[PDB]
Amino acid sequence: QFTERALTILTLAQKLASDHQHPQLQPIHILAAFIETPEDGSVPYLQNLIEKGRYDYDLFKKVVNRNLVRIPQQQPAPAEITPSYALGKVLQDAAKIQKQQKDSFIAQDHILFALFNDSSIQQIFKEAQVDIEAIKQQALELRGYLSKYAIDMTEQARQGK
Amino acid sequence: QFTERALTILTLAQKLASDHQHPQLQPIHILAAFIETPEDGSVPYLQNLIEKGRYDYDLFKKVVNRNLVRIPQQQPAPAEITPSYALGKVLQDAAKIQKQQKDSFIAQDHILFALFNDSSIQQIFKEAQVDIEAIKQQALELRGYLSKYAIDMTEQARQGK
Amino acid sequence: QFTERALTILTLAQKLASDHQHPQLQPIHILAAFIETPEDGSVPYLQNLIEKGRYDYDLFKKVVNRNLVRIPQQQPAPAEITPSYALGKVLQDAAKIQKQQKDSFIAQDHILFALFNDSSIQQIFKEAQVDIEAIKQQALELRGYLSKYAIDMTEQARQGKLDPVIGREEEIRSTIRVLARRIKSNPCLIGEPGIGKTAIIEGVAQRIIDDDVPTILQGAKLFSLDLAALTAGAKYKGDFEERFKGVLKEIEESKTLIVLFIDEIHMLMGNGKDDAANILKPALSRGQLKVIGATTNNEYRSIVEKDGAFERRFQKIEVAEPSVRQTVAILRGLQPKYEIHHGVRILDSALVTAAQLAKRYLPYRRLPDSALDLVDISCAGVAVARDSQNVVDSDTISETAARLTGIPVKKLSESENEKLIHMERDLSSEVVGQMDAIKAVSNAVRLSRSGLANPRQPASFLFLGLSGSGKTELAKKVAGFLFNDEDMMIRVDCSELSEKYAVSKLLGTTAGYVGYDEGGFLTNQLQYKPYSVLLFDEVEKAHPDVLTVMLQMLDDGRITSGQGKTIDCSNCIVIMTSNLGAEFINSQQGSKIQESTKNLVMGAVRQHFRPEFLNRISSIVIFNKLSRKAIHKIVDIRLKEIEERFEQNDKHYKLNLTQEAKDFLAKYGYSDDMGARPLNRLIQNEILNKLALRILKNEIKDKETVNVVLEECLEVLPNHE
Ligand SMILES: Nc1ncnc2c1ncn2[C@@H]1O[C@H](COP(=O)(O)OP(=O)(O)OP(O)(O)=S)[C@@H](O)[C@H]1O
Repeated sequence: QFTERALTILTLAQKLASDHQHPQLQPIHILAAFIETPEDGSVPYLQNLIEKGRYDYDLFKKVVNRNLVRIPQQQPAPAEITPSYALGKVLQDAAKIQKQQKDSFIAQDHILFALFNDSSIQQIFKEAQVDIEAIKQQALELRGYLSKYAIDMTEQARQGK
Repeated sequence: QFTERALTILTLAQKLASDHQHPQLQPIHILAAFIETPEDGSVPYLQNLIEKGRYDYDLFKKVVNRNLVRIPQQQPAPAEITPSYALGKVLQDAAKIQKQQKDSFIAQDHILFALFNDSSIQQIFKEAQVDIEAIKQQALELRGYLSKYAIDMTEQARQGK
Repeated sequence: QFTERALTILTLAQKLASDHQHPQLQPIHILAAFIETPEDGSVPYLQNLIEKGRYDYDLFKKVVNRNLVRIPQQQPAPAEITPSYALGKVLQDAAKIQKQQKDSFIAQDHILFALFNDSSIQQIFKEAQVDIEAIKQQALELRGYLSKYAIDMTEQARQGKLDPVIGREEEIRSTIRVLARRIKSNPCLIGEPGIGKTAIIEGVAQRIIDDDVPTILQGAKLFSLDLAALTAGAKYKGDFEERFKGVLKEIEESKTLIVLFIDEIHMLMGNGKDDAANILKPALSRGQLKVIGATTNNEYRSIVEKDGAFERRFQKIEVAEPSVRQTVAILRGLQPKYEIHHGVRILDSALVTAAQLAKRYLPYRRLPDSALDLVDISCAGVAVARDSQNVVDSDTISETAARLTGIPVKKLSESENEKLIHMERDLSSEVVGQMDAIKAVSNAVRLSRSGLANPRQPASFLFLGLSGSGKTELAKKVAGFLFNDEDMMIRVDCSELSEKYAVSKLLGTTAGYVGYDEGGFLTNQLQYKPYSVLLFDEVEKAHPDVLTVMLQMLDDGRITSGQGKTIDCSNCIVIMTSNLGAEFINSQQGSKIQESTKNLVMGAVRQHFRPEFLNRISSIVIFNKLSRKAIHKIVDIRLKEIEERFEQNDKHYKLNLTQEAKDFLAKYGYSDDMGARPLNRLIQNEILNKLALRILKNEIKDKETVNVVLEECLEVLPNHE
């Protein structure tokens, strides 16, 4: 199954479908799940594959928002019907990745990868997260962050203070 | 009657009617009052119910600014003039909300709901405030920390007691 | 590149082709390797990726046997011509699989996979899909297991991560004797932290690495168990058993002599027991499940008290610290590691002295580590300083230790000068006469500095004489010169006594009773400050129970505490005082200390002060009477210091005291029966009182004079403006 890091993202994605009162969860809600809040350790958004891949993650968030506002309905009672076949495929793909990696659980790293395989921006010069090969180049730096638990005294010193 | 926050906003709204030399205070000025300035601490604008809901705070602002331009600018004698019947209604509705919410002073938040209900930015490039579900959820999620753990002695002092 | 298992399967493919007289090697021959043996344990044949996956192993068995029969019999010379591109590709794909799987060696499963991925039944007689996912599932559930539970010390040792240890051969053999038991498979190392318990476990690993192990254990491997998988790896209530029980069962059989070990076995008692991993283990103790633990003696005590069960399985193995010489032997074994670690040379004498240094100055640390710290610290010291060298024995070590442990005593001076050559002068400059007290101070320190003073005893002197003669002042001035800081002195009012004093003195409160602040004044301060000057304010009036206790510091410097530990003083100078001699000082028979008279005093002191104390004390010191000649120096000394201590020089004096003022003091504040103390009364009663008034009246703007009246008076700068 999924571990807590992946479940957080997945939970957020479903929550976002309900935050937008939409009947189904779409790839866009997951991309929105990737970019929730400005918490650095979030590989899906800030200390990410995107910056390392030389992309602007806030610009990407603008892309995501531009797509979120295009959701055809926000009707209350119709909301929360399904996770969608579209994401059935993605989550199934995540399982395929687990097999490829011999991994007993799906991490945010895997769920990112799986969506990325099925993600898109309908843009030629996509401002999207860097394509899959780079995703692997940087995702593979993970497993095989401290700022969540500590203050970087050295950095504060670099900044005076 | 009004909270310090509501008073700040209404002071600003009335101020804006005189700053832009408008014939009357309108819902637009209150929206503009909420957009005091893009301060990081700007609860009704940068951290608001729309940005965390459906639409970009920067674009919302630009619409409001266009509306401030569209409302005619006049000489100091015709400038400002009145709070307007429009807001007599919005603010009284905000008062109704206070009763619904069991709160003795008018919250700027209640003004946001009453205000938003009257307004409607129906651009194809909609900036119309995300409707009530997103607005209310985000409103309910405002702060919700220190007061669960403390007595605000300084407000108490303002309220006597 | 390959595991032994992978090499076996490939090798069998090749040799089976030779045995079956077959030309070029085909996928068929690797499949032949897969079905080479009836053993079910052979994953390639019965407990298969096929059989437990999707298809009947017999389907595959017959594919291969049919094909082996089908391939015609060749001359033995070509029977195995080449792997060609066919097996080349399978082996290369097995390597691609390693890359995908992040596996450091080719597994027999990678060969099973790669072959299966390429292969297809060549004939209509049998059909089966290459069910890649089924074969991966079954491969993943087998063999790979300890990387999820415990750290493989033995292989890491094969990889050079082991630190070889020496001098513990019996202790290592003891673990072997216990591990060699048939029923009671569980040893535990018990001792002081820093004693070498982990080191012994690694010693066992060394024994394993060199294959110096009895058959029962000959194939053994060591794995570090606990805290991670046993605690961090837990979210659910059954997680104390999930993974844990799993690994216990995974290691019971076949996979060589797996021995797990616990470095921090203290946890395994359970917080209130409740089988927090702790009971399941011993519950299964009737067989296999060989584990060696490690705990300190007090942790042992605690896990015993908090459990009562693991102890029936675990053998208590006592670990003693090595002697200094033995410690040096390990230091020598470790020396090149340190030279390499830091890039510095180390002298054998560095090691020798480090060990004896530690025994002398590091009572709270065990020799193995203490000596090593002196070495590794010194080396690190140099490594940092290396921007400039090598480690030089006592030179580097004495300095290094003093910097961290305190005790500058061992550094030796850049010039001994004021540092105990001219010290008698310097002491006589601060205080007047009483040269023997001065000599005692210097000698105390000189013997300490030279490493000559009997190491078991702090310098200790009792100072007899009339109060006001400078007995406290001396002690304070000693601290002055000792630390270049007169406030570093420790001073206790030893006269504040009755029997109800435990904790106020070094004895401390006793654990088990209210209050856990113990001997703060002495015990805590002594623990913190390795040396000082300890002044006892009139031992003459101290209760004898305390004096008897103080004796223990006085000599045989060991010090106990109610905490259950000791302090053990060494380098603190102790100073005891008494005025008994005042009964003889007041004879006024010369400024010098008289023979017989001084003996009557010391005799009487023994009568009124346990001689047992005085039979250990370095010496009794007697003060000179402060004759006017002494006063003629003292007054200047005191007026100077007194002035210097007056805040800031916004005023102060020009001090035209001359002999006239000096004599007035020598004729008016000079009480023969109260030392120089009454001169200070005179000075404040006259000089400061008038001064304060002139200051108060704002009659002084800056500086001031002393003008003899015939008494003394001061001048007016502004006229009461
Ligand atoms: N007999 C020995 N052979 C080799 N190294 C040793 C030996 N004794 C001590 N050491 C050193 O001591 C250090 C580790 O000391 P250990 O005695 O295992 O620590 P420990 O005392 O096991 O830790 P505790 O008390 O169980 S937390 C290593 O850095 C070794 O170099």
